Amino acid sequence: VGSLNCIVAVSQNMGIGKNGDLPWPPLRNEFRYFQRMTTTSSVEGKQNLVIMGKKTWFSIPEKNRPLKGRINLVLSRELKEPPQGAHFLSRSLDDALKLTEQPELANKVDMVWIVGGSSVYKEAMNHPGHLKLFVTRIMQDFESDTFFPEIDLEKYKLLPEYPGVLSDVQEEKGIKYKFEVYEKND
Ligand SMILES: NC(=O)C1=CN([C@@H]2O[C@H](COP(=O)(O)OP(=O)(O)OC[C@H]3O[C@@H](n4cnc5c(N)ncnc54)[C@H](OP(=O)(O)O)[C@@H]3O)[C@@H](O)[C@H]2O)C=CC1
Ligand SMILES: Nc1nc(N)c2nc(CNc3ccc(C(=O)N[C@@H](CCCNC(=O)c4ccccc4C(=O)O)C(=O)O)cc3)cnc2n1
Repeated sequence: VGSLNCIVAVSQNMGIGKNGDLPWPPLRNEFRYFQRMTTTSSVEGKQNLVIMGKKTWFSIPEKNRPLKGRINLVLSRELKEPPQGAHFLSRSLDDALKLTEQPELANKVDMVWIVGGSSVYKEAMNHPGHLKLFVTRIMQDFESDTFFPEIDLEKYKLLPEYPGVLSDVQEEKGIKYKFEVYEKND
């Protein structure tokens, strides 16, 4: 279909979260991009699937829930039913994908995106396969409580250029960030 894409925004300090929210002021072009990648499908007829954790689902305003133009999928080991507005519940990343394969998720599912969080990016990586890491490098410190799982990066390729990805350092709201994409076929 599509390959395990991971999409994360990192602060220099390796922070991704802080009290169920973002280590930084919301940055709208970074949001538009995020929207861009995860929704956008070439196969016709098919949606992308975004796999996300309990605390990530919840950070996202009710208002944009479930994310417009993507099958929303939630990972929790505690709810019984999936959070409202949210399309599936899956106790673990191995079954999230089994489901894809399952009967109706089959013809529909085009790519699958890992929006996070921590143990989800944690399950991801540690998979043998075609994984591309879409990394947004917020080039500032923000005190955060939740962090990026570190990637043995001698095992990834840093593509200099990616299809539709800005390659020069971007500056919104006095903040400065840059996009890099990583690969691995292990
Ligand atoms: N800035 C960015 O790019 C990103 C920021 N964020 C932010 O970072 C923080 C997210 O907090 P974090 O603790 O990472 O929480 P997550 O939202 O990733 O947690 C999802 C919940 O789901 C469960 N879960 C997670 N991984 C798995 C798994 N592999 N199998 C089953 N259940 C799983 C855990 O809950 P249970 O007890 O249900 O198992 C966890 O509580 C918030 O600040 C959020 O806004 C998140 C993603 C990207
Ligand atoms: N790289 C990258 N990777 C990630 N995994 C990632 N994860 C998060 C996780 N926490 C959230 C919180 C909110 C939303 C959300 O709300 N989602 C909308 C975006 C619409 C844009 N909304 C705006 O910011 C906005 C608001 C008003 C006017 C203009 C805009 C705009 O985007 O220009 C959508 O459809 O995807 C998503 C994730 C945050 N940042 C990330 N960055």
